[PDB]
Amino acid sequence: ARPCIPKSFGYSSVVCVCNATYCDSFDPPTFPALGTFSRYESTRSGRRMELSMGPIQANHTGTGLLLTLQPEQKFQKVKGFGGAMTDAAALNILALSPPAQNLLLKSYFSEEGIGYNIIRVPMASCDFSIRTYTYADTPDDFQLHNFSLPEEDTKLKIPLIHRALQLAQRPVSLLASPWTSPTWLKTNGAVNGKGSLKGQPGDIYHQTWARYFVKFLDAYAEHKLQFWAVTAENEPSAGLLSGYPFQCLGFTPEHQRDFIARDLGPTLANSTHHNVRLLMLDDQRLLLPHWAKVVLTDPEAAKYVHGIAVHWYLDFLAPAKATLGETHRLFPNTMLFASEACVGSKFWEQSVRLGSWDRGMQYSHSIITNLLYHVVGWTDWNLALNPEGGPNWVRNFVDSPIIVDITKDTFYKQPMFYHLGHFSKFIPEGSQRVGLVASQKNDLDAVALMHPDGSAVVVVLNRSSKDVPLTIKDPAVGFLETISPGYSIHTYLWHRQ
Ligand SMILES: *[C@@H]1O[C@H](CO)[C@@H](O)[C@H](O)[C@H]1NC(C)=O
Repeated sequence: ARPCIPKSFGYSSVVCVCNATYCDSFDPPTFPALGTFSRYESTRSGRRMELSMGPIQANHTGTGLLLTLQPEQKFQKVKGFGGAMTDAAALNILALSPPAQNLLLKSYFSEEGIGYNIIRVPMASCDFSIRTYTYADTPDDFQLHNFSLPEEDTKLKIPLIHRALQLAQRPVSLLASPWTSPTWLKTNGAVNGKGSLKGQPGDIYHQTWARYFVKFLDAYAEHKLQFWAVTAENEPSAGLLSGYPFQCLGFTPEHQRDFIARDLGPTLANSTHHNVRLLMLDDQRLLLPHWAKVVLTDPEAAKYVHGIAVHWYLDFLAPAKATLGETHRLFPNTMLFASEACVGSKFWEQSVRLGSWDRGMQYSHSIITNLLYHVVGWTDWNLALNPEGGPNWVRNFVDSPIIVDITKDTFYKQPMFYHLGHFSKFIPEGSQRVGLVASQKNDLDAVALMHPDGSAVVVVLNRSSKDVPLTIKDPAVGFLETISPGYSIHTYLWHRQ
C-alpha cells in the first residue's frame, strides 16, 4: 500500500516518517502458489520491508552457502512478539492527534502493520512514568480496601490497549509485571533503593503483596481486559543493590522461591484468575541457570511456575549457551520467554539515535539468538518514546522503535521497528522453530519456522558489509536462489504444498 517516507538525522540509515494523514503500510497478505516464494527486504540503504516474489526451482545454480530446511526437526512453539505499554509509551502515543494515534497503533498491531500479539503492562509506576505511585499508597491497608487504578491506567494505558486489540490482526496476550510494592510493605520504606518485602514468606506483608496481584487482575478485568501472564517481579535482583535509583523490590532467588511457594502461587491459584500464567525471574540472562535451579528444584514453587522471563540489555555480552542453553538442558519443560529488551543504555551512547541501522541489527540478532536457544517470545520495552528518550522520572537512557514528535504531530519508525517486524509480522503464535542447516561456515544469522498451516518462514540477517550469495533448499519444493546483501535483513515465506 504506502511506501516509507525516509528521513535522515545523520545516522547510518533513515527513519520512516508518519503523521496524521500518512504512514507506510502493507496490503493484506496474499498467498503465492507452490513453487513461488515471497521475500521482504530491509536494507541500511533505505529499503523497508519491500515485497518481491521469485521461483523455487528444481535445479540448484548457486555454489555458495546452502541453507536446508529440516522440517522434521522440531523445536519450540512461539508465543509471540510485542512491546510494553508503559506510562511513557502511552503519554507519547496520546500526544499525537487521533488520526496519527491510529496510524501508530495500526503500524504495530494490524495486518497492515507488523502484527504484534503481546503487550507488557507495568503494574503501577516504573522509571518510564512521570511520577512515583502504586495502586495502594495509603499506609497500612493490609486488606487493600483503598487499592485503585490511577489515571495512568484508566485514561492512558487501558483505552490504548482496547484500541490495539480492536485493530489487532491476531488475538493479543497481555503480560503484567510490578516494579515496586507500596512502600509500607518494604524494609526500606522507599519506592527505590535496596529493600525487600518486610518479614518472611507466609506473613501479612507477603500475603498482602500476593493479594495486590489479584486486585490488579480484578481491576483490569472490570475494564474487560484479561491477562495471559504475570511476572513475579520486574528485575528482583535490582532491589538488592544499594542506591538503586528506579522503582524496585529486591528478592534473592531463595526469597522469590519462597514467596511464589507460600504466597503468590497459592493466592493466584485460589482466585478467579487461576488461569493466568506465572513467570519467574523477569531479569537479566546472566542470572541463569542459578535462579532457575533455586526456584524450580523446589516442587512447592515449581508447581506454580509456567516459565522463566528474561531481560537483556543488548549493548552488553551474555553468551546464550551457558545461560539459556544450560537452563533449557536442566529444565527442558519450563518455557523461556524474553519479556524485555532494550538498547542505548551505556553512558556514552545517545539515548535516541534516529535511524540507527546498528540498533535495528542488535534487535534482529537478539531475536534470532533467542529463537535458536529455545525462547518462545520476545518483547520490546517502551512501544514509543519522545526524541529525548522520555519521559523518564529518573533519567532517559534507552531507545524505542517508534519516536513521537508531538510538536509536529509526527512519529518516526526506526530501523528497530522493521527489524522486529521481520519476525513479528511473519511468525504467528503457534509457529514452531524447525531445523535449518548451514552447509558451511558463514557470517549470516538465520532461523526457520513453520506456520501452523505448514508453510515456511526463514529470516536471514546479514550484519556484515558484504553481499552473501545464498541458496535456500526446501526438500519438498526445491531451491530458492538468492543474495543476502550487506547490512540487510530478509524474511522469506513459501507454501510447502
Ligand atoms: C504528512 O506526510 C505526508 C507525506 O510525506 C505529506 O504529504 C504531508 O505534508 C504531511 N502532513 C503535514 C501537515 O505536514
